[PDB]
Amino acid sequence: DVSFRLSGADPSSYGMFIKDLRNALPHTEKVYNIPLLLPSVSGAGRYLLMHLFNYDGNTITVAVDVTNVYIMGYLALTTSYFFNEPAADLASQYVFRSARRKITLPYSGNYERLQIAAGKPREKIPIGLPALDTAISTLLHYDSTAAAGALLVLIQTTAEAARFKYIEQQIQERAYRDEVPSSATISLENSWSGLSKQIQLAQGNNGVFRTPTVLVDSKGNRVQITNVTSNVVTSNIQLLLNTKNI
Ligand SMILES: Nc1ccn([C@@H]2O[C@H](COP(=O)(O)OP(=O)(O)O)[C@@H](O)[C@H]2O)c(=O)n1
Ligand SMILES: *[C@@H]1O[C@H](CO)[C@@H](O)[C@H](O)[C@H]1NC(C)=O
Repeated sequence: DVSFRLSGADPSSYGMFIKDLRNALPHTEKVYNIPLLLPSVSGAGRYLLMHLFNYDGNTITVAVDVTNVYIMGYLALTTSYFFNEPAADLASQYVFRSARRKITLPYSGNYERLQIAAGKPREKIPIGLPALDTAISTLLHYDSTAAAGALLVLIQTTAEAARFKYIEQQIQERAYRDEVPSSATISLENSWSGLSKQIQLAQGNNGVFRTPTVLVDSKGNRVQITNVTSNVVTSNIQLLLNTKNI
């Protein structure tokens, strides 16, 4: 398991968390020096438990699918909650079985559905360490509309930061003041699958992508990534979704 406490948190302790989260995900190969997540993992070992504590010391445990860094659900006191999707229903066979009751949330976990439920796109939802503390707090008691927003924060500040050093840095810069994500951050989130695929297809193609990936950069300019020499590949991306899952 991995843990993160908001009480006393700073950029360093957050970076240690995100490093622990990355290191907890299994891999047997690197591709261009980036860990390649596994095609599949059977049974319970498929799910990492993240223990998150708000500033007051209250806690939820979040279940994460180690093949794709997808959050499946969470435990808050004696109630478990899972996304309304088959992968989460499967996860509920393995994690938090000791919950006194299990609630299926009224949406799946993908960004489009969560934004619909929350009533706003994630361009408009501030993220940061304060936002994470609020998210955890919200998730402690069921409210499905409030939870959608909370989960959009939680996904970005855990999984998406594990995937991209740039995103991890963006949260660090919001350690004490929330701010909506940069467009670059949004772009990288949306491109993770595509990037992961193209980096893998590059291996038998002399480091060249079969299909260019369009990102937004730090300055809000849209740019094409065509090969493994790009800083998105050498510096930024930390985890690859296996092509078998794409
Ligand atoms: N059950 C789920 C589903 C998605 N997600 C997250 O949402 C991201 C986007 O999934 P997607 O590409 O299907 O989202 P949409 O923009 O298509 O709605 C994933 O890469 C995960 O970071 C999650 O944490 N748990
Ligand atoms: C490869 O990417 C680098 C870095 O972005 C770029 O300057 C170069 O023009 C690209 N070359 C090819 C052959 O795709």
